[PDB]
Amino acid sequence: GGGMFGAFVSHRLWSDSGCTTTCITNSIANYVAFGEQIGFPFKSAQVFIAGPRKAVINIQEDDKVELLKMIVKHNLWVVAHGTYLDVPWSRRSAFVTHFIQQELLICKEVGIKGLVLHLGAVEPELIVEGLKKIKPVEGVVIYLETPHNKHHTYKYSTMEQIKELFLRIRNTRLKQIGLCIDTAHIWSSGVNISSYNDAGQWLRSLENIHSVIPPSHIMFHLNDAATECGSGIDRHASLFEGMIWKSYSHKIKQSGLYCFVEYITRHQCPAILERNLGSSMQLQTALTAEFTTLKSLLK
Amino acid sequence: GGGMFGAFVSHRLWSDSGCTTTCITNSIANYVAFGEQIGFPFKSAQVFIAGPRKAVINIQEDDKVELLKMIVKHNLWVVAHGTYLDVPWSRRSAFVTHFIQQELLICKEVGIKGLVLHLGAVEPELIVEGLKKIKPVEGVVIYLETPHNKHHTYKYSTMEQIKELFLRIRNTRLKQIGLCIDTAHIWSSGVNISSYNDAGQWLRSLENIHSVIPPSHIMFHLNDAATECGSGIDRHASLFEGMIWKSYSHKIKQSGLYCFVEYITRHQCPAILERNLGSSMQLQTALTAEFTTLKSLLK
DNA sequence: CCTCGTCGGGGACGCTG
DNA sequence: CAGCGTCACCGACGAG
Ligand SMILES: [Zn+2]
Ligand SMILES: [Zn+2]
Ligand SMILES: [Zn+2]
Ligand SMILES: [Zn+2]
Ligand SMILES: [Zn+2]
Ligand SMILES: [Zn+2]
Repeated sequence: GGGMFGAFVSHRLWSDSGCTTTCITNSIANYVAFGEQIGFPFKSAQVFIAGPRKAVINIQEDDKVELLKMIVKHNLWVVAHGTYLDVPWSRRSAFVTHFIQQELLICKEVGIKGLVLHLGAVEPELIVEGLKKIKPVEGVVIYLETPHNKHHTYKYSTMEQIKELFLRIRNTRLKQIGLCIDTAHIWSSGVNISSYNDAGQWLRSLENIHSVIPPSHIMFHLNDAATECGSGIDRHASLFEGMIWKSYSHKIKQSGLYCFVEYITRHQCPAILERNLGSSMQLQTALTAEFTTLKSLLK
Repeated sequence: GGGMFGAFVSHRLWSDSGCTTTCITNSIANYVAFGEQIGFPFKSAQVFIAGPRKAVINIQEDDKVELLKMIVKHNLWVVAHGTYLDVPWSRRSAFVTHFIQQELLICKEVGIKGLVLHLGAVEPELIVEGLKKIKPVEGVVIYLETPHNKHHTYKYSTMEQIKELFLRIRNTRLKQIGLCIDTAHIWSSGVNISSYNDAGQWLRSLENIHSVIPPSHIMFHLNDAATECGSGIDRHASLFEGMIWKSYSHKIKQSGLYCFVEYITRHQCPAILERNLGSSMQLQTALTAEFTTLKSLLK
């Protein structure tokens, strides 16, 4: 197999109005159907199992059982984005760490392959401190997502900072820790990835530290951005419709995105499209454009 | 007689170099002599009897006796500008109100006809509340000077606010309260008085509330301004040398200043020229220019 | 139970009448 | 003392 492409599945916008106990499983079912209809069978997906605005578990025991069968039936590589309250490097991180411990156990329970956590603009020593309090579970790897700020030293969007972080992780013998790369986050953090060569040099530098972070522990969030490079604002957009790759609307194979797609296919990485909008028709309209553009890129 | 013109007499820049014995009286003598020399006998004067940077009485009992004889000898109309600490409507409204009682009693002791107090950017009732705490002394009237601010609500530079303020004063029947109009203060407070008619309508509006504030209790600070209209900055300048009446350097009888002089001559008001320069040579140079300009205006 | 950014109001400051 | 300009800080507010 090559790359494993997919999108973020909102419970609201994908679950059938008449679900009762297995709502998350139903949202996946319609999501899988949508891909087969548009001619792009998905191999990956991202969902919420909690929050994301409150540290509360959303899934139900009925949904757990049927979700595992749904994932195995369609051979899906699924991660769960943690709630926005998941910051192990905080003051009262005793509740938070236990809450993440719960999410990790559920992911193993239902066949989800990881949990995405946001990185703070904090020194790497504090990050591993919070990570040290988390006892891991097998089969589930914590993915650390690239943050987005403006006037903070620690951005974790340059390779020098990513290496230094994961070097401390490897020196601490911390198991099952990965990296999630959000193109919009590193772009709103100062890293210009518009042209093929600029994304090339960045990805080449990522490959140069594979001993610290191997591509087996790397996933991608393929997002365009409706903001400026270095602004520090998270405003996702559909591919080639935001300020990163809008200029490459009719030369898509010269864009920094195609260089990312080449990396994803080369290292068989997961790629998630996190874009949310007001309506189901609006979302499936944008998703049809993006995934048909990927279909042409993989043709 | 007509108007009573004069200037502010610093008891340093006018007293004999290194004065010790009766300095305020000596400063007046040279000030009177300076007028006789330049051909402009002064009828008014303004001095400090305290501060203005510290709540301490500067005059001495020796100076008191000779100053009274000096004032009567030349028939001078003298006021004392209060220190910058004189705010009866403040937190320390117990100490300040007693300090003013001291200054007020000294003015009667030496023949000074009033004390100038600055108005705050405060509601008018706090002002009369503070003024009600002051037991008056006869023959001495408290003159309230117009302030200078940009963003505060209360400017006391438009006639609508002056009227309600002094209306509040008359309704409380507290005696011996006057008004001091600083052309530079009301100008840096938003009131353009550059042209003859603009000063005309403002002074005309002052005459319209003569039942509330009679011209017998009105004095003037004739200052140009080295700032912009409405800036909120107190920067005095010589007449026709600042940003108010510089445009009327060779058409002085078409300026708003001449309209003020007409008012002063009409109601026999005192007019004080407050100039802060560097040396005695700098000050007496600027004063000769202004007072000779007034000499031509009164010809 | 988290953080980003922005925006807009509050107080601190070393001036100057 | 009470003005101003300047500006950082705290506290709301939508984000994701
Ligand atoms: Zn995220
Ligand atoms: Zn993301
Ligand atoms: Zn994002
Ligand atoms: Zn004054
Ligand atoms: Zn004045
Ligand atoms: Zn002034």
